Amino acid sequence: FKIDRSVVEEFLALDPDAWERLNADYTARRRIGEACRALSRHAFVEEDPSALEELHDVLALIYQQDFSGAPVELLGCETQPVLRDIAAILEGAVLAAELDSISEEQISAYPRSGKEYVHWLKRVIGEHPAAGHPFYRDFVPTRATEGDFRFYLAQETNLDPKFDDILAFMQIGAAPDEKMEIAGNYWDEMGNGKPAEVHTAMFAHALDALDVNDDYIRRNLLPEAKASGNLASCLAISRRHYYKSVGFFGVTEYLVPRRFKLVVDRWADIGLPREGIAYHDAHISIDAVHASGWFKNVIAPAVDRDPRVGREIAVGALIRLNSSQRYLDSLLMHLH
Amino acid sequence: FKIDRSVVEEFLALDPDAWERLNADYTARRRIGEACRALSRHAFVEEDPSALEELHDVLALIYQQDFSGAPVELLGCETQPVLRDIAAILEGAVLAAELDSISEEQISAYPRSGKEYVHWLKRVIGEHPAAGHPFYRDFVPTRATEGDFRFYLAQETNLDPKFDDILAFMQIGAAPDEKMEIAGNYWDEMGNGKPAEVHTAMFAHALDALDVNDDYIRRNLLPEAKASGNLASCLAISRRHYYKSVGFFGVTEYLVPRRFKLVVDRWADIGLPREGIAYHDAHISIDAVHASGWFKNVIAPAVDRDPRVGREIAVGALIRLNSSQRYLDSLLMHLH
Ligand SMILES: [Fe+3]
Ligand SMILES: [Fe+3]
Ligand SMILES: [Fe+3]
Ligand SMILES: [Fe+3]
Repeated sequence: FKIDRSVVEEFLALDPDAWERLNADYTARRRIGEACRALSRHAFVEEDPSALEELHDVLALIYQQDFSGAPVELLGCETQPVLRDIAAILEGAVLAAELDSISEEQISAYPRSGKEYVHWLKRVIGEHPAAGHPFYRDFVPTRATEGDFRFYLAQETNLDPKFDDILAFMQIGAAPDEKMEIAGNYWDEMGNGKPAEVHTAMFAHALDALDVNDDYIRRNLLPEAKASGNLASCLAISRRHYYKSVGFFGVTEYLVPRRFKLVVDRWADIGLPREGIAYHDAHISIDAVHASGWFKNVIAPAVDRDPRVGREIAVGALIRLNSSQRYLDSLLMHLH
Repeated sequence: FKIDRSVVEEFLALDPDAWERLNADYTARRRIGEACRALSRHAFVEEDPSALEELHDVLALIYQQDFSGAPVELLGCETQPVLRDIAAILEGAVLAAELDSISEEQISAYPRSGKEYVHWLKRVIGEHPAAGHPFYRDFVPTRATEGDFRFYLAQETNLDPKFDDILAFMQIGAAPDEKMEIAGNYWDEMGNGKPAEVHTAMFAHALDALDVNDDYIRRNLLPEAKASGNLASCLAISRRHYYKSVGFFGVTEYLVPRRFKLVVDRWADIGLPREGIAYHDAHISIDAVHASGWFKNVIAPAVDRDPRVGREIAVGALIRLNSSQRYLDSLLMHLH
């Protein structure tokens, strides 16, 4: 038995009683799981490109269930026993591959107090090539066209359109000072109560301005863009990945202002309609404040409360930097 | 093989490799699951009281993992394949028992438009005895002492201390108008950014004023109080339970002001320190506004977008009313 996206699409078409029958059959469930381990070996041991993309298509389908409002026809379907087993196996493989690129020395050299840890992490981030990647630093200001921006935006639907729920997942069970800061960030994502300022709505207008429609996305989303979006989902939805998540989305806010300023300046230079980039324009100043509060009010208190979590936050940071590097190199490659 | 709380506590003590070994063994996992079906039969077919309380002790332990910040020693432990199978089986049994008390006529008679649906639901709520239960209506104003309030508050640690995360889970994937209202409710739960006004912090002070400490809670929490708290967890954490959740927490906000006004007035009459009930005092006016916005901005738009969800919201409402009735009758019974 083999597992792929269409197989999981078929599961998701089952009726509630068919789901109850599948859930009761630990023989069909063992087979599903062994099929997942086989797909994982192909993707990461053999590094078969089509298997890796199939694995991320499967994860993306599952996370779509975790993050999306359920449709009426599905409300009775108990999908957790099977879909969580699939996710745990493929996730476990995605994350072991990320950690194979991370050395013990990178994540153990840190000062064991909050304010000091922040200086260290910013230096560590600044040393990584993704922090000044040529896609933003060289390609965008000198070459990017409408069609380049359209292709680029298609890749970015993996992350920005779900920041609000990533934050809502992350703050579950968080210590009070960390929860307060994440809460305020979430409330900003929701326009501080004003629908016209909701960040995902403003991001949808950028997609509108360039016709980044659902066919274009599905046809053009790169495998590294899928992995990026799946990594963010994976880390946000498990409580045990919280500290990795703190590092991952901490790096995310920190890099936005430099990246978006290069994007908006070129967008104007090539005459594109400026209300199209209200999202990126706004985030230049918003995420300067988000990044500052994230370091000072999430990362520093976590390290001060238990310095052992500094290692988890560093891992999460490096997972974001490495995956962003692979995604940006792949993007720049396709754009040349 | 039998399953109970201590068995699941032992799972949660396993190291990451022991978890990986358990997850790979679909024979041990089939046994765990059959042990869950057996516990479920005892709890709900035989209605053995100790089995029902054991089932809710197991669920409460699992939800504690879902809602609580993970400890450092546990960050590497892949608990989802087993704990989600346990939860799906015991949850499925808890919810079938709730639905056995709900007739098709109760949840199908509703008008298929939003504003009309709200009037109907309020009438349906007002017809249920939990909406004017003698614990609040008769016992509290005439008899409640310090020790009664202490016992009562111990039961209420099942729900109020996690409203913020219940709301954060619920709004995942919600349609925009519904998400905005849930978001604003969450931001109120977080003191609108002011730590002294965070609702769970103010609720902790009420517990402090009466010495509702962790031993007292563990020794005194009633089985119906556990079921109440597990029902709220169950509905909030699955996307497919969203509309039931909307009905369940809609009833919750709606009933708070009448209930809390009876509590605070007696609290003052018996001379208890009034800063102890800052939480309940505040919520008399806050949840009047929360309930109004929940009907107008969550329930009415959901029904107008797809009237089929009116049946789910009604189920969730009746699940809250029925479970509250059983919990309040059990409480009043123990207090006499
Ligand atoms: Fe944003
Ligand atoms: Fe931000
Ligand atoms: Fe509240
Ligand atoms: Fe409220």
